[PDB]
Amino acid sequence: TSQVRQNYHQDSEKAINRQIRLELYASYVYLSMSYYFDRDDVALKNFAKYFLHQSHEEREHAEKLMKLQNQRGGRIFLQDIQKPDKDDWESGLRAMEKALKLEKKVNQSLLELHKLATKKNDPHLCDFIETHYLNEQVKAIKELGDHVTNLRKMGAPRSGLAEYLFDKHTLG
Amino acid sequence: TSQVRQNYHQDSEKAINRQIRLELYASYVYLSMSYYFDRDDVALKNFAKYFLHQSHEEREHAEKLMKLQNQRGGRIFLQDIQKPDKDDWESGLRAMEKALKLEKKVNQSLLELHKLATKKNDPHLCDFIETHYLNEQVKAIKELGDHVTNLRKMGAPRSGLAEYLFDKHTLG
Amino acid sequence: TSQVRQNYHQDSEKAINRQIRLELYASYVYLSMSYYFDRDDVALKNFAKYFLHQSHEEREHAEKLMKLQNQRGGRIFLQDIQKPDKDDWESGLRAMEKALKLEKKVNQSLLELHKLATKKNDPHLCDFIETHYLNEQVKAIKELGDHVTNLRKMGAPRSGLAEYLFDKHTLG
Amino acid sequence: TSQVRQNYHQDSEKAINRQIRLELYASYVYLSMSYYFDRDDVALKNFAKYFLHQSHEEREHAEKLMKLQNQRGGRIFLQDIQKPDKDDWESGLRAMEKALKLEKKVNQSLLELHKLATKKNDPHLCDFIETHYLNEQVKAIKELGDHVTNLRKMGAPRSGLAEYLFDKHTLG
Amino acid sequence: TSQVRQNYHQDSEKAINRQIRLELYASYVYLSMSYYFDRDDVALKNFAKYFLHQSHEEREHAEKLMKLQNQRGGRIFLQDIQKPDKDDWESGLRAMEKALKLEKKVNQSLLELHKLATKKNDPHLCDFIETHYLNEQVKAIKELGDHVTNLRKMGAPRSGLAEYLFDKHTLG
Amino acid sequence: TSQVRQNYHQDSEKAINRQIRLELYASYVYLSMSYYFDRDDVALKNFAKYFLHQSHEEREHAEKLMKLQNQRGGRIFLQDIQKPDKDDWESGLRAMEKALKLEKKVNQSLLELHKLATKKNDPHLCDFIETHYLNEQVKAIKELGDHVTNLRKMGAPRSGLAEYLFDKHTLG
Ligand SMILES: [Fe+3]
Ligand SMILES: [Fe+3]
Ligand SMILES: [Fe+3]
Ligand SMILES: [Fe+3]
Ligand SMILES: [Fe+3]
Ligand SMILES: [Fe+3]
Ligand SMILES: [Mg+2]
Ligand SMILES: [Mg+2]
Ligand SMILES: [Mg+2]
Ligand SMILES: [Mg+2]
Ligand SMILES: [Mg+2]
Ligand SMILES: [Mg+2]
Ligand SMILES: [Mg+2]
Repeated sequence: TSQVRQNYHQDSEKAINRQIRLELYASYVYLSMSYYFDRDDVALKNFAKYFLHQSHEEREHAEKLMKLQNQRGGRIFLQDIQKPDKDDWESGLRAMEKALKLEKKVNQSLLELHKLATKKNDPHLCDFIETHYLNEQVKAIKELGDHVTNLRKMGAPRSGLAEYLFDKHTLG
Repeated sequence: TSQVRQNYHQDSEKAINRQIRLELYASYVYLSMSYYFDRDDVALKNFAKYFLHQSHEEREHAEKLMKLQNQRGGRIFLQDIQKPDKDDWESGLRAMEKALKLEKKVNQSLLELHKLATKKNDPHLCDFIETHYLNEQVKAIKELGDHVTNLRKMGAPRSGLAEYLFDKHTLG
Repeated sequence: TSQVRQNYHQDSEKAINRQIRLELYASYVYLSMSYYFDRDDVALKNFAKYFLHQSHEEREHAEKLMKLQNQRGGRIFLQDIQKPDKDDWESGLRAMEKALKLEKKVNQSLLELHKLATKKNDPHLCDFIETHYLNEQVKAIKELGDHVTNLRKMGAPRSGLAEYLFDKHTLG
Repeated sequence: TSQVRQNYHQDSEKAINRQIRLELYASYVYLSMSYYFDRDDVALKNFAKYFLHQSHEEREHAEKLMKLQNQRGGRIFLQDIQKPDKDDWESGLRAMEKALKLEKKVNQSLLELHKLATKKNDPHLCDFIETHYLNEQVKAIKELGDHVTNLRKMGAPRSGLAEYLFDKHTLG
Repeated sequence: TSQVRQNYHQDSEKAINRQIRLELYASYVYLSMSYYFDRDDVALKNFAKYFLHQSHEEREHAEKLMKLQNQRGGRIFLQDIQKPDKDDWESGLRAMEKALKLEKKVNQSLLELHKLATKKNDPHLCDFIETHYLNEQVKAIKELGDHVTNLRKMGAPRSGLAEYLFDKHTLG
Repeated sequence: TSQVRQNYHQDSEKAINRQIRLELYASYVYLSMSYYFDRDDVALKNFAKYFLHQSHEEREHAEKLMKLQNQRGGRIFLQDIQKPDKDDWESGLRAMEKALKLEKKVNQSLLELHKLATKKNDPHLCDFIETHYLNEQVKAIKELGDHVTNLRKMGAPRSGLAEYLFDKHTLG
């Protein structure tokens, strides 16, 4: 047992490792999306920037969990980071929709982790999740919803005009 | 066939995708190393900062290869990123030795990529590898060797004093 | 033989004069395109500015090759600069498509020039081409492809709205 | 007929196209001259700079004419730009004498264009030529005459010392 | 074998040692030339400064090769630095001519080294030579040629006036 | 006989030339030492910086003697500069001991030069040696002794820790 460990259940430790993995996966999905918009045959530079920024943010999310794991005297164990589910993300709209789905999946995981932390009477871990993750998820999901809504209302994905103008005026 | 594609062999395109995967793997190994050093029972904060920096550098290396693939009109295909070979890196000295081994494996891959680009008379690709990668590897390898040497001569990994003082005076 | 000449094949020397001519020709093509967009019946001022910038860049590319010819002790022989293929470039999208084609033609010549320098074991000339020309071409080709893509997806050149908006938001 | 066209004779329009070609030609002559003085066996760097500056000015003279043609609703038609009459310009003195002859030839063209504009009662074209071109030509011709006179009086082009000191003290 | 060594042929190692020696020799030749112009019976202070500057640059060239040797895990072996071939360099012109000959000899050596690096499939070493040495040689040879040409055209070496004025206006 | 020459014995002139050679030799020994410390299997960057500084200082010492020779109207005759006695300097301690031995050998030579200048009643030369050399040697010798002493008392060359810590704390 680590000399620092106190009130940290092994199940919470193991779940924090799985969340680190999910954060690294979300980073990889966004990196994929970013470079999809960087293709010469897609060429939406502000979509590309947006998703790259998101990819770097997910890596910070992962790193803060790894720090947490050591702060609590848990031990990080890493697994493969699986490739994202698509290579071609189809359109600005379709990528935003997949991102929305991803953020809701990461949120579900965080809510299940918080439910475990509660059952294990770990208020430090509860506060960690609430403070650093849960409102970040709500804000992300809201933003992505707003983006989907505007793209759909503008006529996307069939209107390439819509996606060009959203790139410039919302993401730019 | 992409409208931008010119003098870019399918074999080179595939080789760039393998290289992207390896850069992302290298990022992952360093991220693992960094947080090993952040454990309470290891506690070498500058080893931790050093390897986190390397992790971020390797992500940049991957991103630049992704940019190149699109510049040349190739198509990015991402794969699962393999977990690192170790979960526990044993000591500062042993981490730096493994890092040296990693950078030589990445260099070898880049040298093989260059031989391929040479065979396919792709001077743009040769220059990209030279300009952005090959000297970066030579400097990384030499620095890691220098660190290994100092750690050994100081008495590591036997001397916890040695790793402490190297962490302060070299990596701090 | 010039007192400075060393390792500089006569065939290279002649190839360099042909390249000078082609860079001057590309400057003239871009000049022509620029002033087409300045017509009152076309009136896309950022297309005009974009192509004038490209014309001046190609003049600089020619001058750098002239400097190189003298650096190596070759002798410059200039020839008539041929008029561009068109007077009327039809639309923004069609001009961008013609420019892409021109940049791939220029790139092909440079690659043939590099092949010759490699066959003649002239690494100074290889480096000159790589350092100053090949990646400039790859960047210009990628930019033009991105531009063509955007204009297409916006609905050009049928859509005089698409070219107006691209002029403002991308080239502005 | 262009919607902007007013009081602009077809003969003047064609005369403007002829002037554009001649200004481009003059740009090319000066370009050739500049890089002759850059040769290792000539090596007069300020002669080289002086004629490059002149070459760029002539390009601006061409561009301003292209702008004028579109301002008036004429249509630009570009032609082959003929190579200069010499490859080797012999000396600083002899290049200055040929430049003097060039600027007088250009001035004669502009005077004929002015006569035409006068005959066609085109006061806007008369003023354009007077304002932007005729005194620029009188200034250029006086300077080149001054320079030839100094070179002669110093003992060029047989005195390599004369050209060296003129390069330093006048063109520097 | 050094722990850092990778893809570094022993023949390339040995050739880099010989180049270090040639760079140190070029430094010594320029030091000799410098102080020749510092003699009371020659007294051209700007020739003296010129060649001293060149002497210090050659030492930097040597040092960067020694750094390269260690970066690659080669081992520096030094030999005597032979005295330059003259004690009295005769004139400004004659020294510039000997310097030109020296720079062409150093360039030949670098081109032979690059040919060895190519045959040994060492693209790092190729890039090192191209990036840091080959254009430095071309520029040096061109400058020295230009200097010889002007001195000859001015009347040197028989005109001490020529050498005095070149000292002041070109080298000063 | 130089027009400036006064009270300057032929024996002193020859002795100054021997001294120039020895200063250049000292520069070369330090350059060797510096890059021994830059090897990956030695890796003491501040020992490397220290000895490179000394190398540059000794080149300045040589240059000032060359200036003196010309000031007094003597004639510089340069000789082959002997390679240093060692290729491998073994350790920080052993390098500093060899450096101490070198500086005493250079001092001895300067003291012999001074005895000669005294015998020949050349007070200018006596003052030059005193002013510019003798105290510089006494300070160099004392500093090197101080370094040797510290390295020995710390446990070098046995303790790689000792040389590490001296490199950081004294030479850094
Ligand atoms: Fe996240
Ligand atoms: Fe990398
Ligand atoms: Fe070009
Ligand atoms: Fe003009
Ligand atoms: Fe050199
Ligand atoms: Fe000294
Ligand atoms: Mg709270
Ligand atoms: Mg190459
Ligand atoms: Mg361009
Ligand atoms: Mg002019
Ligand atoms: Mg009037
Ligand atoms: Mg290169
Ligand atoms: Mg006294």
